[PDB]
Amino acid sequence: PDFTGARERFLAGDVTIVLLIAESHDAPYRLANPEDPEADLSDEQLERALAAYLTLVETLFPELYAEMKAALAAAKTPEEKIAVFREYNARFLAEFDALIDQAFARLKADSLTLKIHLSQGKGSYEIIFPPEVQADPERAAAIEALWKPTLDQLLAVLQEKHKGKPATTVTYEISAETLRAAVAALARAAEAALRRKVGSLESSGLE
Amino acid sequence: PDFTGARERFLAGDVTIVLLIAESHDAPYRLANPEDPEADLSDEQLERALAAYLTLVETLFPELYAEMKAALAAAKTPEEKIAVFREYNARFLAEFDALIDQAFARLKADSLTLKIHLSQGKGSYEIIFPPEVQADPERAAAIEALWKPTLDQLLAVLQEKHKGKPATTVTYEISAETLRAAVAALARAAEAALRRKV
Repeated sequence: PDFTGARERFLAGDVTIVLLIAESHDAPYRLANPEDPEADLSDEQLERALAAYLTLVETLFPELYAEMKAALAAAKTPEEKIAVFREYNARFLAEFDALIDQAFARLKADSLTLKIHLSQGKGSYEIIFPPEVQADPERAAAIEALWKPTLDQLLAVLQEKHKGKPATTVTYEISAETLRAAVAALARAAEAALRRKVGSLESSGLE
Repeated sequence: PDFTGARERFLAGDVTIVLLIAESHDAPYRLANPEDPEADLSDEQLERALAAYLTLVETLFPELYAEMKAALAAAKTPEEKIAVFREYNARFLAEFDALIDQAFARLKADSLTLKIHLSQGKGSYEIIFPPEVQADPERAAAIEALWKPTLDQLLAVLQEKHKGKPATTVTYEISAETLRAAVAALARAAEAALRRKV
């Protein structure tokens, strides 16, 4: 997958860039209790969410991520490193509050539904617009154009994930709220993965 | 008023989230006799308090909030409704006590002052630091960075509230003391509203 220009696509309304990173990592984000991710995910799933989260924060907050990477190098105790991480995690969540609202204001559509269809051969995608965008085909075209490169990358990723499997239909309900909820979930899981690594004989990491 | 990760940010020190909820409901919280909130507010402000309070419990303790919503629904006599409320209210006040302790452990500043300045046009804010953190520009910048997003939303809310008004300056005294007292004020007012409603 390719992430050149992710932030600008995201700001312009390509909120779906987010999904790509998650799926390019097979991360969990739509949890039953996205307040105890530790309660439901194996070491592998937690690490996978951690991977997707770290890629995403590098992509949306490169200066912030750079800053945290610096402090993290400076720290020496694994305790100092987890505390550094938690400190910048809250920063990331705040900045994301700003970026989400900006993106959706540019979309001029409060919610969309994205359906990915996977079968034996090539899949398809279907963007379900609300009545305000049903009544405005110009925007509808703009949204479709904006998402198309990343949406195609996403279909490829999902199809390689379901090789030789029965016909599956994924529905993503895309709104400001849901994007915020997913990012909070990956963040919780990322910290959980980190705490597990530090308490162990894997107390070393650079992720 | 919608966040990502409000709990995590609050634990990291973003106590200003609390103020946000309050103002975005125009809830009353610095009361004269905060032992008889019924005595000092009409039905409408008490309702604003109950609204803002429930927002707070859902935002910082979503699991607590769900548990209590279920229990309160299951109760059928209004007396039992008040009782479910009092129980989960004491649980919430405890959980918040712990939340405040960690928040301020990350702040490392035993009290702060926040000034919101509103004018004909756009406002500003100024965080008055205590002297040890005034002498600590790294701590200062970090607190300001973490708080800034919430501060911007709050300024927006206040600016819409003081539209077309003469230059006004709001000051918030922010400490574990003051936060605990405000949320307790909300709890008693919320119960008063509930006692009315059921």
